[PDB]
Amino acid sequence: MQVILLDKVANLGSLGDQVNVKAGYARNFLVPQGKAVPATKKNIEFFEARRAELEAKLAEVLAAANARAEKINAL
RNA sequence: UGAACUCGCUGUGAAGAUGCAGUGUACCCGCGGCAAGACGGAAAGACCCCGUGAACCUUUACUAUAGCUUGACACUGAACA
Ligand SMILES: [Mg+2]
Ligand SMILES: [Mg+2]
Ligand SMILES: [Mg+2]
Repeated sequence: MQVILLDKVANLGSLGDQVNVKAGYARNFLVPQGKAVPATKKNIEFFEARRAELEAKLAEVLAAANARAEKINAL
């Protein structure tokens, strides 16, 4: 079963990672206890949309934080 | 219970005759008795064989199968050596 991890999970991956796993592990533990979700394409697009929007916020925050770093040495 | 005007003998004859041939005997009709015969009555022989019949029963007959048992996969996962 392909699933996308929610919280970080030992031996698998961190939040957002995509991993294959045995159905029974996903069905009876990881999903009920809120640790992962199926790898539905809407979902993986959801997270690709997430990874990229998060990437933009990290690129632009770095564009804002650099700007203030040029201004610190400016004074 | 085919119809009877329904005797003996010896012989003949699907080969054990009231009914055929030959012959003997016998006037017509009951009643009480007897069971030698009518291969008497009753039951499409149960023995025996036959039918490429039936059934039930047995088994190391054949073919299947419930059940019991084997392993693979599924429900069925994690960590650690
Ligand atoms: Mg007669
Ligand atoms: Mg008789
Ligand atoms: Mg008969």
